[PDB]
Amino acid sequence: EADKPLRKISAAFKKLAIIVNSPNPEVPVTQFSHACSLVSPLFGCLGIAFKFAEMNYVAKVDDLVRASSSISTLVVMMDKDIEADCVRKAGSHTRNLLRVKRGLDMVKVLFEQIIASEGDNSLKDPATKSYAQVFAPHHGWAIRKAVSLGMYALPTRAHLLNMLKEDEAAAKIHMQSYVNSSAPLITYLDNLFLSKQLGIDW
Ligand SMILES: CCCCCCCCCCCCC/C=C/[C@@H](O)[C@H](COP(=O)(O)O)NC(=O)CCCCCCCCCCC
Ligand SMILES: CCCCCCCCCCCCC/C=C/[C@@H](O)[C@H](COP(=O)(O)O)NC(=O)CCCCCCCCCCC
Repeated sequence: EADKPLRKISAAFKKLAIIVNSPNPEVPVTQFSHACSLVSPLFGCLGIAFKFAEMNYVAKVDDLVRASSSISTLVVMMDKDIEADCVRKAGSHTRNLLRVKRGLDMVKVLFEQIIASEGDNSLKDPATKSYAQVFAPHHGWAIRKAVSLGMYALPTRAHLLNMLKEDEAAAKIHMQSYVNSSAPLITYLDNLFLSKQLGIDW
């Protein structure tokens, strides 16, 4: 109890889904960055092959955590970056947010594909399909090929759930929860970008 990462995730993101759906939504950077850090333990359930993905995501979340001590909300964070004209500058808060947002969407589609792929001990199909939908349009060739290689170093479905410390029943519940919770959040984040004419495809 409390060594169950899927449950720390579902709880944290259900709070954010309430904030985002309520009127006049103000998403705190502390609260947002914390929930994003709760995804990081999902790496280290994967092989050593995905340590390049783990470092990149964690580094970006660390930045958002570091930003959370000076910046009030996510909106304020983006506004400050527009005003400093560094939105697309490498390592900026807003740019990291966009990549992190894709990371959340990646987890979402993966959970969706995993739940569907029940009766198959291979994570090859869910992982491949989900990466193709979320990250393939944004990653260069070398990154995409390195990823397809790392797909062979993936654990089995049973072993993933074992390391996540859940049986099939509980896992499918807390995964479906995140999928439900993250959807309005991803939409909210997408809209922050679109409503400010920043785009989301860069
Ligand atoms: C269980 C199935 C796992 C499928 C494989 C997971 C897919 C993650 C592959 C991402 C490779 C990260 C290397 C790419 C780095 C950069 O090119 C970009 C842009 O960075 P910038 O130049 O702006 O500094 N980084 C990203 O797009 C961040 C993506 C990391 C988020 C990964 C989420 C993994 C989802 C959960 C996996 C436990
Ligand atoms: C070390 C790996 C050895 C395998 C080499 C054989 C693989 C066949 C490569 C087929 C050609 C790849 C198609 C080219 C895609 C281009 O769009 C990209 C540039 O766009 P972006 O990456 O941003 O999507 N091509 C590249 O970035 C380089 C293509 C790699 C070609 C083989 C690399 C081997 C280099 C050997 C150097 C001594």
